[PDB]
Amino acid sequence: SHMASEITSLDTENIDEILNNADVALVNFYADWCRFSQMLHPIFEEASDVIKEEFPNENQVVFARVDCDQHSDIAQRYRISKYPTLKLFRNGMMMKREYRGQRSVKALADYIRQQKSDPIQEIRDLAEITTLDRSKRNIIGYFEQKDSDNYRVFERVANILHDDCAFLSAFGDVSKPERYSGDNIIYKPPGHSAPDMVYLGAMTNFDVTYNWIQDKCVPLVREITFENGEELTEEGLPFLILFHMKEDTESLEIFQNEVARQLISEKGTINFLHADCDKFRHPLLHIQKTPADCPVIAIDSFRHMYVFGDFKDVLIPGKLKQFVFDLHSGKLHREFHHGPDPTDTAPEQAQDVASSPPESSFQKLAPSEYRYTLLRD
Ligand SMILES: [Cl-]
Repeated sequence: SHMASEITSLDTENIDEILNNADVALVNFYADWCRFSQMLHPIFEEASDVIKEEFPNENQVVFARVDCDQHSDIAQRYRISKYPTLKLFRNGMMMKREYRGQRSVKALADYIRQQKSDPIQEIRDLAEITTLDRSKRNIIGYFEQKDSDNYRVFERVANILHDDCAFLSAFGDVSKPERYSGDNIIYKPPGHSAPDMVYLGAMTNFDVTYNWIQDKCVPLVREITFENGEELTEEGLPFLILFHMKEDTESLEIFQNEVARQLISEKGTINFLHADCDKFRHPLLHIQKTPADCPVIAIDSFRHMYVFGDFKDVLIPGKLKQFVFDLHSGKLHREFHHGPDPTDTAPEQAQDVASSPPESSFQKLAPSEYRYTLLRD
């Protein structure tokens, strides 16, 4: 059973050339027998027509498809774990974020439109840097001229990483006070206690400039939102989460510092995250917490949820590390059923609870069997 399409089907021979030449490429990884791929097929067909009218130039937007049953080598090459999967490429480079939005013609076309727009904000006067929103990260390029090899590298990097960080540009007499060294790039971390970080590589070198900028864009503890929730679950690690009100920035700072202090050993075993408690009231209900109880630290193993004792305890050395260790050892699961493990210097005896710890809430944000063919479980 195959459904006809006018979109280019990739195989082992043509894939590298087609992906490398396309400034932007949207690639549908599908299987004939996936009912969700089947429903997406006509929508993907019409979206490519809408986009090719808006973007008809030689290589500016290219829709393509991969039959993952016939080309299992290609599917594994791009770590396809579900159908349908919509990957975005840029000059052959696979973007971290997949399209996970609504499956409609308008939504797909809008995504391309948004991706093709200019993400860099041009500053008009250097006093805008003083008024800069320091809740976010910011990367600022000071250039002599927009028509330069230096800017074209910056432009390319910004196109890749705009969803991760705000990119700002300054030109001419506006930027000349900051260009005694020539063109330069500056990273401004969140908060007013962190000093600037300057890029000392060659701004004509894409690989090096991208690598330095990308390194600044990825926080140690990422914020989980509805937008990135699926992607975060696909990293296959349990969640260690700080639930906090958006305004209370000191709990986050405290949390990030202790993760950096104690949990570097746990880099590839548990995912460090923080979450706006008012947007995540329903997950908090799984553990019977409300924004009133925040800051709240919890683990979600994608089978159960466990609560950290008290946020203050994160100051006590070793406690946070121990909380992670107790997950992997099954101690957290045991202490729910039987109370805290007695020791000789600290036990009255708690009631036994035969029923299970709270169910996972972030499993609900993982790629769903109700809209994908899932390959992993
Ligand atoms: Cl567990």
